[PDB]
Formats: sequence, structure tokens, C-alpha cells
Amino acid sequence: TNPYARGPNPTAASLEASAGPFTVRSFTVSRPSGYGAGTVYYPTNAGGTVGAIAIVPGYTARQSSIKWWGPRLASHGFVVITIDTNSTLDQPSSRSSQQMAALRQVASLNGTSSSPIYGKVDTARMGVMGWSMGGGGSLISAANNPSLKAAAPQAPWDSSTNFSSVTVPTLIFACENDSIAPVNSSALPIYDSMSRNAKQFLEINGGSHSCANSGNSNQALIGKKGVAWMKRFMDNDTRYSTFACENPNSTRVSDFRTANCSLEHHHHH
Ligand SMILES: [Cl-]
Repeated sequence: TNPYARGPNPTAASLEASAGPFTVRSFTVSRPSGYGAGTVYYPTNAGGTVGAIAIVPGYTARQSSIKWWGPRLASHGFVVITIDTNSTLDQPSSRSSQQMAALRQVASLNGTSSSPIYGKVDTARMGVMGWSMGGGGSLISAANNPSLKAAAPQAPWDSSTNFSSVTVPTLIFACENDSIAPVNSSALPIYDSMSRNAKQFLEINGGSHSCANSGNSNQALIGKKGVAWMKRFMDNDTRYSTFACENPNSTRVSDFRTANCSLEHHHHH
């Protein structure tokens, strides 16, 4: 009865694996419109149109830092675009604009007959992710475009931590030992500012500022939570309500918080 549900019934093991159920292909965007470069990852056999996610790196950084999210998320039934910004030194507001330009072009390619993603995207269902200033930009995107279905930035930073207006379901990945954007000055005040949304705070035990980037040692836990969050809120898929909203009870997590995360038959502890 859910028109957006895709793929098999999830398990902890199926979500911790590096590869989800769907075959993934990818291509380079030949003329980026409003951003520097992009790679689009897509499932060939998702069983219907899927939502789209745009992911942005941090200051000085490039697609390599965020690339692993492409195959991880696309294999569970999403079209994912990872971008390079017009300049590696762009600030969060510009990163937000370029993130939204990448989503716009994914929608354009969905209607372009020659494109590998022709007709593969539900353009009414989109999400935003990104690292550090690109995570700040993701929250700016969410604040300015409340029809976005989900946000999941990692080690986010912005010159202001006040995202009180955000109504988009937002998962904040935090890195416990972040010295660039320390948790108590960045990720946690950002999380605490949001009182109008479903939200979650997931702090990775012992993580440096790059703890959610390509090659990290927690792709099982981080990927499981990212996929479950995007599935629950971009697809309204309540098969993922538990994976999305529950404390994962992992030795790799040093701090877990969540609010307005709908769970039937939840305990009271
Ligand atoms: Cl940054």
C-alpha cells in the first residue's frame, strides 16, 4: 500500500553490508549547471521511480571525500549525485545553492531522453547530505526548501548554529573527537536548535572530523543509519521506522539522541 516502497524487507545485516540489493551504474555529468562537477549514481532495477539525494563536500575537499555514499545509497534505491563545488573555497550558502542546482539537474536529466536516468527519478522526493561546510549547506537547503524529504549532514558547520526553522527530518552525524568543528560548538548546538522536526544525533566514538568520509572504518553503522533514515523519510517506508529511530546499541556510538521519531510500541526508559 506504500507506492514508494522498494526492495526487500531490511535486516540489520542487510543494512550493514556495503552493497544493497540493487545494481548500480554511474556517469559523469558532462555539463554541470550551477556547480563544478558531478557524478550520478543510480539503480538499474529499483522497481519504480526513486528519490534523489545531492551530496556536497567540505572546504578544500572534492567528490572523493563523499564518494562512498553514492554506491551505498544508490544500491538501496536512490539516485545520488555527488558534486564538486565551483571553487574548493566556497562557503556554506554557496554550497547550498550548488546542492540545489545539482538536484535541479537530476530532475532535468530525468526528462532528458538520452540520459541513463531518464524516467528513473521521482522529482517530488529529494534529500540533502554533505560534510562540514557542505553539511551546513545541507541544513541551509532544508531551511529554504521545506519540501525536501530528508537531510543527513555529517560533522556539519556553519557560522550560525541556529537552524530552528528546519522542518525536514534531519539526522546529524557527529564525530566525537572532531577538532575542526568540535561537537559541542557545532554539531550538537545545531541539533539542539531544531525543535520543529523529526531529528537524530549520532556521534561516532573516537571519530575525527573525517569519520563519515570515504574509507572510514564505520561504513557498516554509518551506512546503515544513513540508508534507514533516507528510506524512512524519503520513501515514508515504515519497514525502516525501527532502524531509523532506535538507538543502534553499538559500541561505535558515543552519544545517541533523537526527538519526534515515530516508533510504535516504544519503551519508556
Ligand atoms: Cl568545512
